[PDB]
Formats: sequence, C-alpha cells, structure tokens
Amino acid sequence: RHNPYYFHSQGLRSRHESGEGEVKYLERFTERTELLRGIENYRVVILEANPNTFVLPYHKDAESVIVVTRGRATLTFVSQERRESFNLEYGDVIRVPAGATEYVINQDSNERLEMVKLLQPVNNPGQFREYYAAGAQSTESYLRVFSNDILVAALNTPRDRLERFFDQQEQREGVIIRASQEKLRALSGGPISLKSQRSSYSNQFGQFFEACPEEHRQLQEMDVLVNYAEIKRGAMMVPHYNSKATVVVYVVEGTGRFEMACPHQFQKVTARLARGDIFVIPAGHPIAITASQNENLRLVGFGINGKNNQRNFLAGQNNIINQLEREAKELSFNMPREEIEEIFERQVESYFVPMERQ
Amino acid sequence: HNPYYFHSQGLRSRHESGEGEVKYLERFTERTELLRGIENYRVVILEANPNTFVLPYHKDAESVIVVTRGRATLTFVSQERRESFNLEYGDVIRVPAGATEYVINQDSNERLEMVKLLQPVNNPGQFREYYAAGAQSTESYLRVFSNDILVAALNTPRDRLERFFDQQEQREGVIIRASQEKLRALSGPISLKSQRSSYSNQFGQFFEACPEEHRQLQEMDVLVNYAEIKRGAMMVPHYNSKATVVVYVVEGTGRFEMACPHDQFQKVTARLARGDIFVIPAGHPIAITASQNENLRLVGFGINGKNNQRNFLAGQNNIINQLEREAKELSFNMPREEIEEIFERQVESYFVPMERQ
Amino acid sequence: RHNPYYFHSQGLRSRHESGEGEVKYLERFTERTELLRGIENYRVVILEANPNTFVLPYHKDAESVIVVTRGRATLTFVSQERRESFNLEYGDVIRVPAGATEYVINQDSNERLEMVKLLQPVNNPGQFREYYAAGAQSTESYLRVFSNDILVAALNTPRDRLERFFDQQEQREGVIIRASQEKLRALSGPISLKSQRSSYSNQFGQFFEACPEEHRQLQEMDVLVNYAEIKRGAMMVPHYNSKATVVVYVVEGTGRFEMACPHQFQKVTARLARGDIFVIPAGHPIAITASQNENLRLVGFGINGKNNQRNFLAGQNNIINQLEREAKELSFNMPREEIEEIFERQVESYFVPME
Ligand SMILES: [Cu+2]
Ligand SMILES: [Cu+2]
Ligand SMILES: [Cu+2]
Repeated sequence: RHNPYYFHSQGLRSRHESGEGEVKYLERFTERTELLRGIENYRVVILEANPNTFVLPYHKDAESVIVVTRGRATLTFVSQERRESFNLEYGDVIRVPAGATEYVINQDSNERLEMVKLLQPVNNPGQFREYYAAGAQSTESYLRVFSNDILVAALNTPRDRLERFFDQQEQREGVIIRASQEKLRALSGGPISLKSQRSSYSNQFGQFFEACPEEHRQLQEMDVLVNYAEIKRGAMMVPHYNSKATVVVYVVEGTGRFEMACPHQFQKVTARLARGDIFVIPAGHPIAITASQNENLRLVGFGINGKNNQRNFLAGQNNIINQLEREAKELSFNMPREEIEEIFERQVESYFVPMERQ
Repeated sequence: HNPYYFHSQGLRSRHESGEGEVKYLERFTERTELLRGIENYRVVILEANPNTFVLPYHKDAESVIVVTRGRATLTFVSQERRESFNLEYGDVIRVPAGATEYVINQDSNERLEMVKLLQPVNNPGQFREYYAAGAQSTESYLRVFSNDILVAALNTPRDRLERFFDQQEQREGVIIRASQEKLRALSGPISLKSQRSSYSNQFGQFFEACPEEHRQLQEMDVLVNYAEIKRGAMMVPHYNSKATVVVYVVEGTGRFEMACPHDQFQKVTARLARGDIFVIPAGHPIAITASQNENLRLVGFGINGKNNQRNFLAGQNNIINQLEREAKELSFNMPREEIEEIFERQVESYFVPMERQ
Repeated sequence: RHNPYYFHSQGLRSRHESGEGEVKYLERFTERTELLRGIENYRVVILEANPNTFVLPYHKDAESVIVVTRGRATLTFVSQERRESFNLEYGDVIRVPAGATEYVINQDSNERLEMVKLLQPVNNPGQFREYYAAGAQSTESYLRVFSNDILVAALNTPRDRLERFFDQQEQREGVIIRASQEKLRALSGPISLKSQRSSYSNQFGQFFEACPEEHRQLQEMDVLVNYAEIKRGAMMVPHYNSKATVVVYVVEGTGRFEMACPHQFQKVTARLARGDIFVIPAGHPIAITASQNENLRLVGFGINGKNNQRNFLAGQNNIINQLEREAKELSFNMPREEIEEIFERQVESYFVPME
C-alpha cells in the first residue's frame, strides 16, 4: 500500500530493544506521500506491555493523548513539583504533558496491556525523541552523556559510585522489564471513559462514543477529539464526513472495510482493515466503513483539529439533505419532492445499519 | 513582473459554471516566494446570472464572503441546523467549513457577485468542492461509493439510485436557471458601510469590520474593509502594522504604489481594473490613486487582522506628528518650522485630491 | 564550529551603516541546519549604541521583545494615535508591537548601551525588514520611493521642499548618530527581571525569569525571558525544559555548556564567550559551567514559553525524588538507601560549585 490514507500494521516501525513487550512507531504521514502535509506534526505510537511489567520512566519532545485499547495499567507522570497517578481502564483517555517524566505499570498477571498514543512534537515538526533517566544495555541514560566532572559536582557524590549506578542499569535488557507482583501493587482532571460520554449514539448494529475538547480541558492542549466506534458484524457505519477534524483511526479488534470519496474528479479510496491497521480521514471526505460478516469491527479515532467539529451524515434519519427546504431539494436533485423522499427517508436508523435491508 | 499584483485575466475559471461563473485565484506561492506568509489562503469569485440557483456543496475550508454586486439569499446546513440569510451589497458573512452551502439570486435583473476568502483546513492552500448533486462535468460524491453500500445505507433499491443519478447529468453547470416562483419560496450578516470604524470626506469613503467586534471573523482571524476612492483622488500613503491585506477591485480603474524592500527599496506598481487582485504585506507603505474619470471601489481582506493598526504617513492623523519637536528635529536634521512645512499642510485624512489646494 | 545549536559571535552579520554604534543580525536558525526548523520564524537582533546617541526611527514587519543587557536607555514608539515612552534600566524587558515606529536614546555619558532583541516576523516565516521614515547616506527613506505626484498631493507640499527634506538625510552617515546630552535629557510598562517572583539565588549564582502567564506583553510572542549569572568556578546543574526552546545570549564572561542531544544520544558541547548564542530545544538536558577566572552571565528567550516547566536533575528541587520509592528502585535497580546516596546529597539548587 500504495493507499495514500491507509497504513498497514506490518509497516509500523518496531522499536528494536523493546524487551518484555513492544513499542511500535508509525512513520511520518509525509514519508511516502504529500497528501497528508496538513498533519505533518503528528505521530502515532503503540505501546504493548506484558503482564506484570514496568515501563521505565522517560519524557519526550511531545504532547500526548493516550487511549487504553487493551488490558489495564497504572500511569504515573511527574512534572516540576507535581506528581499525578491514575488507574487506567479499557477505553480510558488521559493526557501526558510534554516533558513530563512518565512510567507505566501492568499490575495484571494475565491480560497484556496495549496503549495507543497520538503525539504532538514541540520542537521540529513531526520529530520527537524519548529521554531516559535510567537506561538499559540498549538504551542510554541521558545522565551518562555528561562529563564525570559535571555529575560528581552536581549530585555531590563520589565518582566511583556513579559508575556503579550506571552499571546497575546495563544489567537489564529493554525499556520494558519484568517485575514482582508485590512492588507493582504498592505503586497504586482524571481519565476519560469513552463509553461514558454524553455524545453517543447506539443501535442494534453499532455503538459510537466521542469525547470533545470543549468539555475536557486535557484535550484542549492538542486540540483533539477522541472517539470510539464498534460496528457489529455484517453491519456498516453510514456514509458521513467531518466538517473540520482530520481523524486518525486505529483498528483495535476485528476485520472490515472502508470506502472513501477522495478528490485528490473523484476517486474511491478503499482498503481492507485488520487489527493494528491505521487509516486517515481528512476533513470533508465522505467515508463509509463496513464490518466483516463474522466478527465485529472496533475502532478508536483521534480527531486532529477537533474543536467545533461537525459530523454530517448523508444517510439515515439524521442525514443533512433532510434539512434542505423542499424547493432546495427539488432544484438540487432535479426531481419531485416525493421521489426524493424515496431516497432519503426510507432508512429508519442512523449511524449504523445492516448490509441487508429491512 | 509584479509579485504582488494578480490581474483578473490570470484567474482560472471553473469548467461548466452554467448560468454564471466561478473563478479561482492561483495560490499565492505559485509564481513567487514573496507571499509564503499567506500560503494557506485562496480567493474565489462567484458570479451568478439573474434568476439562478447555485447547487449545494461543502468544502474543506473556512470562508468569509463579501457581496460586491446585487442581492442573494445564502443558506447552509450543518448536522441538524440550517441557517439562511438575505444578503445585500456590502454584506459580509462567514460560512463554516463542512457546511453544505447553496446560493439564490432571486433578483430578475441584477447579476450577483460574491468575493470569498478561503482558509483550507487540510493541506495548506489546498481545497476541494464536494457536490452531493452534480452535473454533466461535476460528479456527485455519493456516486463514488459502491452500490451495495448506497442501497443498504439509504434503504433504497438499485433501480431508483441509478435514476437518481441520471437526473443530475441532465443539467450542465453547478449554477442553474430556476423559476422565480420557486426562488421566492426559499426566503448574522455584517454590513460594512454601517461599521463604527469608518471615515468619509469628499474624496473617498472607508469602512472596516474588525474581528474584535465581530465573532464570525475571529475564526479565520480576518478583518474585512471597503474603500471607495473618488476619481482624481487618492488614499494617502499608509501601512498596516501586522495585517496582510488582500484587495479586490470591485469597480473602476486606478493605480497603486507600494514601497517594497524585497526581491534597498523599490517601487512596485501596477494599473488596476475590475477583477484585479493585489496583496499588501504588513509594514509595506501603500498608496492608491483613482482614475480621473471614474471612482475606484475596493474590497479588502485583512489576514492576521486581530489587533491590527493602520498607520498613516500623511494627513491630519499621520503618525509623524506624534513625535515631540526634539525627536523630529533629530531624525530629520531640520528645524521645527521646516518640518511642520512637510507634515502639517494636509488638512484632510485618508483621502486627498491629486490636485492640491 | 560543528555545533548545530551553537552560533559564535563572529558569525553575526553586522549592518554596515551602523554609525555611532552597531547593529548585528543573527542568521536564520534554519540556514546552516535543519535541526532548528521548529523555531524557523524567530530572529535575533543585537543593538549597541555609543554614549550620547540617537537611534533613528523605524518600524519592522515583526514583533519584538527587548532586553537591556548593558547600561540605560529611553525607548519610545508610536502607533496609530498612541505614543509610548519608557526609561529602561539594566535587566529591563519590554515589548515593541509590530508596525510601531521606534527610536532609542542613550543619554548616558560613558556607558555604552546594548540591547538584545528576539523578533517574530508577521509576514514570511523568519523574514523581516526595517522601514525607515528618515534614512541615511546608505539607507533609503521609504517615502522617497513614491512618485512626486503622490507625496506633493498627499502632504500638500511643493517638490523642492521634499527634495531638500531628503538631502538633509543624505548628509548623515549611519542610522545611529551623535546628539547633545541636554536635548536627549529633554526627551525624558517595562519588566524588571531582578524583581520577578520567579527567582532563585545562592552563593554560586542567581536566576531570574519572567513568564508570559504573569506578564501580558509577553503573551503576544508567547515567550518567557530569563537571566542567569553563574559565578566563576561554579555551574548551573543539569536540567531540561518541558516545552520551551530557549535562545541564550552571553552577556559577559566565558564558560562552557554540555547538552545531551539524541539528534542514540551524543554530547553536544561548545566554549562560550561574549556575544555567543546557543539554542536549547525542549527536552534537551543542559548543563552550563562558568569559567575559572570570570563569571558567566546569560540572557535567554523561551520560545513557546507558556506553561513551561524547568526540571532539574540535581539538587534539592530534583525531579527524580518526585518518583515513588518502588519506582526509583525498579527504575535504577538499586535499594532505596543507595539511591538516596546519589539524588539527595546535593543541598543547594540551580547552581553548584565545580571542583
Ligand atoms: Cu483526499
Ligand atoms: Cu515587499
Ligand atoms: Cu538535539
């Protein structure tokens, strides 16, 4: 692919070194194509940590919006003089400020943890780096970069012990390490529950939840909306488009398909969806997504430029055509009022519909 | 050879506009690098014959609209809300991005003209028009989907969809003729020439809408202003502190002179006619003269217009008489009386005649 | 000097027709390297004026935040219908709005004035121009560009008196000129850095910082401005900024800085002297040492400075002792007592002595 808006999961760059888990990096949106220049300063990172693990502390040149797509975790980050710690749930959304030192705990013994993060670099556009205070055989501590003279004077500690301190770190391999279930238990505004949002619509064929920045202060920094959609098997999300937001969508679970009308006159942009896949819906593009016939398709999405965004549906009871006056409809479609009704007033549900008519 | 002057004959016209015309200004960064600062801005001119209907569409761009001729009823829908407005000459209004918009000219005689400043929401300086219902050379975006998706979503047989679409490639053009009986049935805005920020004398008139006072202008962060320069007169040399002004010649002829220090100073100048567009980057001192035979009417978009201040270099209000006596003497190497003689002999402001009195 | 974040003073471009002083321009941060693309639209200007001088009025297509790094001055600028005038002291910080016509007075008899300016262009990214109403032998007045028709009509003044107006300016050499001390006296708000609530000082150095949250005039460029004096033989402990990218100017002295740069890490370092400028992108941990023989005095502009947080890696205000006990132990693979040993035995903050 060879699809300008579609990113297959095996195209993700896997961090070397990962250890007891894996960290994957999505490439730059402007790497293979120029059609995504509008969001060049956005990167996607997927973190997965094994049961009973500890993610080493670090900070990065980027703001972050985090979605827990699998399992649970305890997330803690420090900044200046404040420390904040939260127990994160499935579908929980949390913000981690740029420069804040962050570490993660997987306190569960059975279910593997997965986190999907949208990053907004503060330095060079679309470029970020991770800074580790304590490293491994394969991750250098940024403290070890300084000359010995600086460190012994700054910390007021003898030279011999500092190199003991650094050798203790070149013992472990990976920024994700195995840990006791006993220490991890001790280490335990707030998280945003997607399936608890007021902005939602659900029927027999799917459910939709969305957290908009206007109601959540922590989403106002990156100016981003975060939404969740489950399309039941054999169903679809009806054709619609976003007025303003450019949505980056991650396939959490299942398989399916999407069709997009792209004028970059028009052309049908389409791709097969599977777990780990990522695709982008630039604003204005009308989009339709179908689940598979045998399993549900579950998606989480990040809405870049999400303030005051409006989702306009082209089919269903809430469709926009239905807001035109009768004369406007007739003039636009070159048909009488009743033959227009036969097209835009025969669907009784919204958002999600079955591929087999009823 | 002028990097800031866009002659009307350079505008690209849309194919099969029908009962009217839609013209597109090139991207400001296409022929030159000197306008990189306003890369994400496009100018579109809509023009509709009497008794016409502009087909509904939306675009991936915010819009500020100025009616420069005639009357119109503008309607746009978004989600479940519809807003409709009766727009006259000099009315200024915003159409939100993603909103499905259509325009009506219910006037039986006056041709409609709309001048639009667009601010793309996707890729910088790039926008597209999405038509729900199209024509022979404009495709409906609904027809792009596979049939199985359309029949399932709309709950409508394949047979009716195939005919829904053919009824659209019967008309040619995104602007169509309509009956005034149906046009009449289909019946906030900012009036420029009612603004508190205005100045008027016998040599010209000026009106300006600032984003600080109008909320719909703060989305694009733009000021909208209008200037009519009476024939034989001129708008005195002045400059904008921060705003880069895009000017459209609505009517008349004339000329502009601007002091440009880019690729020390140099006189950039061009003669103006209707449909012409020229750009005034912030800091540039600019002077505009009407012709001897007709007034010059201009409409301007002030990009980055919040907290902007227009500084005049000549006239009653010129910035130089804000200096104390000692500063002017020190700066100009001249006594107080030889200086007053230069910067205190113009009794009017904004607009002056080319023959002094 | 092979350092992508370091700009030696001898690289500054000086305006030729400076006159009774000098004006230096830092190159665009994106000229030699791609590593500072994020601050593309920022320029540094250093103004130096001799005693008893008058800086001729001009405006520019750029916002500016000014810091007085030497001496005293009277700054005045006009815009639309307003006139604004201020007496500036050493360490004073002030904003000059874009498009405002400004001129500067040094009415001091022997201490030369120095001003360091950070500019934020309003037009093309990282590009600005200076517009002089009245010029000099090698500097055009922008009025002289217009046709004679326009000026005589606009100003209502005969041509001969315009053409003598311009000649009176083509006699002076330089845009900074000599002026009587008594007339400069006739020609007579700012943020005082050393009076900010956000400050820390010990025996080895002092630090002052003015953040945009507390001063409205810094919110236009969205920048924090700070000052640090590291006394000889001492150093400012390793630390990093959460989001602000700081442009630092060496006011006086010599020294050195070490920076951990992952652009997998590597040690970026350079010797500092007066006039030198170096950049600290967000996230980068930075350590600065004064010289053995003289103090090191620095001025810094924090681009994207709102809600910035300075995190120290050594001292009592250290960021690591905010981690939980089990977190530190797991993170450092050591018992709590051997960890205390390293991150709790420095008793001061910000500044500590070397050897
Ligand atoms: Cu597209
Ligand atoms: Cu220019
Ligand atoms: Cu670096």
